Amino acid sequence: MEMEKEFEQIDKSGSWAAIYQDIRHEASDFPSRVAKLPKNKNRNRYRDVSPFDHSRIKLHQEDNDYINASLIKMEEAQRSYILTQGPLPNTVGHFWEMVWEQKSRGVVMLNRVMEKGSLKCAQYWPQKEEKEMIFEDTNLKLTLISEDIKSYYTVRQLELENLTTQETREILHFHYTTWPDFGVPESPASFLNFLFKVRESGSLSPEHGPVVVHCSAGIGRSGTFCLADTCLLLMDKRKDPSSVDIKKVLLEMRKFRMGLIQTADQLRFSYLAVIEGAKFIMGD
Repeated sequence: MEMEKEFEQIDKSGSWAAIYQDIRHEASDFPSRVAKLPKNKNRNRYRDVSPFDHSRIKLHQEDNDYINASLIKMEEAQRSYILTQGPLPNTVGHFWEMVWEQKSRGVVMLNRVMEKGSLKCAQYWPQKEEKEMIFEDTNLKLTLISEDIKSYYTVRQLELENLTTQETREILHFHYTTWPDFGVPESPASFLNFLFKVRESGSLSPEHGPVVVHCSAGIGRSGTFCLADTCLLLMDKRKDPSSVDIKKVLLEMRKFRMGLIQTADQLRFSYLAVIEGAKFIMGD
């Protein structure tokens, strides 16, 4: 069923809450035993959001290999993503260790450091060229190279140095700064423009490790980003684009991380973004 007609059907009948609860009921449940070990309690932002054991990213250290991060591997679309929580005061060094070890080119941030008067993640990158950051627990140095501030997003060029080997790499930071404190955006136009800027940079392409994407919990806004990207790519690849079923793609992604898409409003917004984005994919 053409999702656009499915969309109007759900909208006229006002059944978004019912659709979303069906997804929650059918979603996978896999163990997350490592996330729940007592030694890891200060590595998790939220008690109820954990990576599954089978898909979690492992840090390359014998001490404690745990980080709240999951590998979403989309086999038909030939795309992979790492979805993670906003870094905590005690995990900023782990976060950059993961970016280094997984050979990522880009980091996608969908939240502000402070929202609703409260801290939603650590200030984990440097704000001035001449004031670099050193992460002593993981032996990394991070320097701000340049910053481009636009009306709906900011793009930063960063230099990450492995102090053990003195190798350096360029990391691109894509920061969507205008998601509202409550609800979802009224129009998907600026979110789609942002997605296309990330694509154009190479950060989503197979010559690099997976993009790292996060918000505060790494499931809601972050889930919207990867769901929209994968659905638009599948519409490009298939003979019949109307065969792409967004609910089925979402359930596939929930095999790899729990809770993706947190509200019925986020589900509706994801539909809107794919419907409007397809009016470029099919040619427009």
